[PDB]
Amino acid sequence: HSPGQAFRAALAKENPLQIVGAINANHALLAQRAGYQAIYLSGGGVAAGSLGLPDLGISTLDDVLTDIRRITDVCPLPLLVDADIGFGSSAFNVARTVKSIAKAGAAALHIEDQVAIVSKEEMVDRIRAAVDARTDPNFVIMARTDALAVEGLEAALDRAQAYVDAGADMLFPEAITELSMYRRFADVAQVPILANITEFGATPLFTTDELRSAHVAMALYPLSAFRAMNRAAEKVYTVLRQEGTQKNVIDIMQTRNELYESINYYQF
Amino acid sequence: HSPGQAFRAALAKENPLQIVGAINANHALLAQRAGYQAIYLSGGGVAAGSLGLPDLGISTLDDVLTDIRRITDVCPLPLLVDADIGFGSSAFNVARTVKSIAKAGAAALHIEDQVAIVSKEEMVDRIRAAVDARTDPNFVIMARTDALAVEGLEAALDRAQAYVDAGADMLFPEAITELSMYRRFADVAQVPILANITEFGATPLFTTDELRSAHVAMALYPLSAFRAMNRAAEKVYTVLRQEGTQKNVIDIMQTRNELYESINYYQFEEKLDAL
Amino acid sequence: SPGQAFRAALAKENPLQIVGAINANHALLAQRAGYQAIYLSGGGVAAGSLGLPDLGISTLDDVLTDIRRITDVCPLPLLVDADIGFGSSAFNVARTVKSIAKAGAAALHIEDQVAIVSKEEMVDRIRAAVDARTDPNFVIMARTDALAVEGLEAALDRAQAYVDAGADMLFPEAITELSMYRRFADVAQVPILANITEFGATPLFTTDELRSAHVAMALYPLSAFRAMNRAAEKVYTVLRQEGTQKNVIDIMQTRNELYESINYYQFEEKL
Amino acid sequence: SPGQAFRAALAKENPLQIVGAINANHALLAQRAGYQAIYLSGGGVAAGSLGLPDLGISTLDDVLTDIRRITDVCPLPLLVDADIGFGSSAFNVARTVKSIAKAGAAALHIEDQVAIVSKEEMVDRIRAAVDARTDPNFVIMARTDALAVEGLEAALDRAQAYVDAGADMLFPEAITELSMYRRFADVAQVPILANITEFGATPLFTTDELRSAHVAMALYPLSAFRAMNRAAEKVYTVLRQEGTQKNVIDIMQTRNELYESINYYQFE
Ligand SMILES: [Mg+2]
Ligand SMILES: [Mg+2]
Ligand SMILES: [Mg+2]
Ligand SMILES: [Mg+2]
Repeated sequence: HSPGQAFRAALAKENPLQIVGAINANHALLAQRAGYQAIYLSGGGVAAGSLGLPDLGISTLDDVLTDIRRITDVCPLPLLVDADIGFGSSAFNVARTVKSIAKAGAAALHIEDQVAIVSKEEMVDRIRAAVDARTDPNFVIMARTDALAVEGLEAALDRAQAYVDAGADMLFPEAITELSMYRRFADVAQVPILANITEFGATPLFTTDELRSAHVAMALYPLSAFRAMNRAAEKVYTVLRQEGTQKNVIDIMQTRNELYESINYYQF
Repeated sequence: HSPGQAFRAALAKENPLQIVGAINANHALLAQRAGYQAIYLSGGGVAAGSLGLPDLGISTLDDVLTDIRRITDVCPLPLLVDADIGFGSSAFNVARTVKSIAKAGAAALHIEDQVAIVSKEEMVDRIRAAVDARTDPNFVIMARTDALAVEGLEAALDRAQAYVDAGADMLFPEAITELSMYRRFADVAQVPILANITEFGATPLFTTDELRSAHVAMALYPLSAFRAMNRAAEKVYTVLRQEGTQKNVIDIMQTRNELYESINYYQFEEKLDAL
Repeated sequence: SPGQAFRAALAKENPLQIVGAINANHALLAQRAGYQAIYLSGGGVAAGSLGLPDLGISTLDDVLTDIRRITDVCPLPLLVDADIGFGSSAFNVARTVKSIAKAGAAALHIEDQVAIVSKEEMVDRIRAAVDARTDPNFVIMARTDALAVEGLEAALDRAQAYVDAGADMLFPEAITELSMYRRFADVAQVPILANITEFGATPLFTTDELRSAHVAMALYPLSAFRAMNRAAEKVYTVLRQEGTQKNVIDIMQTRNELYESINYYQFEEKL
Repeated sequence: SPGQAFRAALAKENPLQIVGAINANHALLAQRAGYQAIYLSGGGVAAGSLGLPDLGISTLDDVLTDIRRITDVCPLPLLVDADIGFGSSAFNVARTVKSIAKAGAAALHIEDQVAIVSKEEMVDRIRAAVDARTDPNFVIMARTDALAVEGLEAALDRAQAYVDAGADMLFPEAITELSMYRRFADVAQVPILANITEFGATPLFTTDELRSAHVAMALYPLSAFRAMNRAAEKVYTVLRQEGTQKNVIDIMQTRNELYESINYYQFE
């Protein structure tokens, strides 16, 4: 079996492929039961959820690898991972990172040019080191760029093909506000484009149909479920503390039968 | 500063002391913000939450340690930990488990007498191996008994005495259904009594006022937040999968500002501004 | 496929010398010395990585850490001592087998240790490991001590049963005569591993002698480790006694040798 | 507390010999040999535990694992090589410092390497490390290679700034004269550590010599490790060339010596 294959196959059977972030192994199983073909391990989520830390580069590759093992050990859905800038700097750092992640169970990962961003060149080597470190060719190397917002469209598209020439299997344009931009990246890069549809950002809540008219090959929802899980956990804590009992929040609680079924308790 | 001292100080300041489970570091910080004085690491939660596996002894000590460090590295609230039966059928194991758990940052832990449960003489030896291994005396060793699920109250009360004698700092009487049962353990054990007020169990949803009348020292809610977290998560998944958009789910989502405040984001930025 | 590389080493070298590597650095020294397969001793993980006696105190986690460190830098197929599966439940053996393979190992062995469990008990453990296996090339070796315990009659029977159960190779403990390995090889009908550790009961059989015995693998679990400790103790002692390490400089690997062994310049080249 | 134990060891021995222990087993050997403090070499974690060069490839997690393994079984206070803090920001330094203490370390040293950062940058790393520390007895050592990179003046200027910033002790590199060590001790006014590693440009100073130079600590980072690698290689080569280890039996630690060092019989 090859998670890299499963991922590439998912984008093939679903367009745009809906990829939802799963904060932990339990939610990965839920996402599966909901019919999702692929999941995501958000870097911001590992920091905020697993570590209770802001997304300021305090988490480490190890924190990330732990969640990949937990998730991919029980959930077979191909897992797309946020590998940031490689957590290292040199070629062997990017390589060790890419191999670690793949070995942990990932199906794909994405590295970004955000140092402002790095030069086209340096990002080109970063991608080469990533592609070179890859053992399974089906493993997906995604290149995330923020050049559009930094250097402008022209420079953005230039990097696009540059990154693709280096071997990036897919592109991840960040902070896009207009579908047009997606079609352009698709027309130039000519590789599966990913639309990050996260909430409370500068991007509109595009629907799968809208994203399709723009040629988007993947629709990402990084923290969607996490944001809802926090609001509900907070409600439980709040009510329990005020009322001295959780009686009035039982109705918003997943039942046992539900928990057991989501984790195949009975089966064991 | 000791976490064990913090746990004990929490008890003296809140009676009964509400101890809520936090499935991860983020929720621990939420619990702290909600005003709680102590938190809990559920073994069933590590299994089902962190591993997505059933609570059937599949999780290892390492899975637990990882969650203990993550939680206690960012949240100062004393953490009570479910050490199951000691992770290891050997006395050596129990000792290494106790020391490792404390080192990971826990303030307390509870070890149980399950094998059906083991005999008194048996449980008494596990308790002794744990108290022996403990380096910091303030670190709490709570003794949990599941006798009430297959035995009568009297039988359960008997063990309670033997457990305390071995060195058990506190008692965790499982499956109690009558307020008076708590009172009897409190009067026989002579040490703080914890009441597991988890949902969908044989134990009624007793209120803090009810438990207080029964002389209960701690009120435990092991997976409460976790259960509501799962439902809401699923809701988002289902809708997003049916309507190809999360638009109709925005209203039940924690806002960016709320997320940032819970993890002290602005505070980190402040320190940078300072430089 | 690490399992595929392990089987190819078996076919290429007969008997195949499998030396223990206490850590990633020694795995590279072994590789540079020409070895085709290495070993991760469970007794090594306890005494070396944890400083604890080999009495069941280490956990699967301690072992997975060493497997990753070793396989993340050394490509040689690694045979791992998995004891009895770490746990007691078929779920534990399966989770252990998968974990070990995922960590990067090429093979592992499990024993009928509880006195030894019953044949049926072991057979189930083996079946559990074989079914948990994802890569059919990943090797599952069955270690047994039936000979000493229950005698040859029962031992030879367990052997066949283990093989019928799915064991790719056999690791029969307590053998002191080549004629006995020969017998075990004929019965089992799968590669036999001979444990040539020192300070034990088994003679220090040579690769030639083992070959004449139909032995497929020669294992040296702690050999390098034993020597590294005596040398280390020597440095600690002299330095403490004399207030300088001047007189032990001659038994030390130089910095150039260390750099060379880990390919220092090829990395700095990338940088 | 380990920090208390480290300072107690320093108070009772002059200079305090601190030998590196590559793993838990060697920590125990150092202990049986009479040492009162041991060290976890950063280059040792890389070359020994990871089989990689000391070029910034190891992560904080690799170091932490070794600290726990060693300190869980050996009570001798452990001085840890925290490199530059395993991160670029003060947040990384704080997380690194707390994690290392939590793992069981008694003290750590952080350096000004990047070329070296400006005096001001190092002053900030130290301040973050000092602020992150929860137990004042836990030692924060400042390591500097400014002597070789910038010269005497810059080195002494940095030293004083480092002490003013909160560094409990100083680890000045590249000193080749006992007389210069005295100068650093006099200007810095905090315990000075002298690195007596082999095959470098520095002399193999005896403890009596270091004492005359007012040196408070003598460090032997990989001494045992070096000898262990030569012996191990010897076994590997002879066994490969002769087809048996009969001829290297005489350089092997016996089963009883091993059992004795790990207290086998006691557990039994
Ligand atoms: Mg990210
Ligand atoms: Mg439990
Ligand atoms: Mg073994
Ligand atoms: Mg270093």
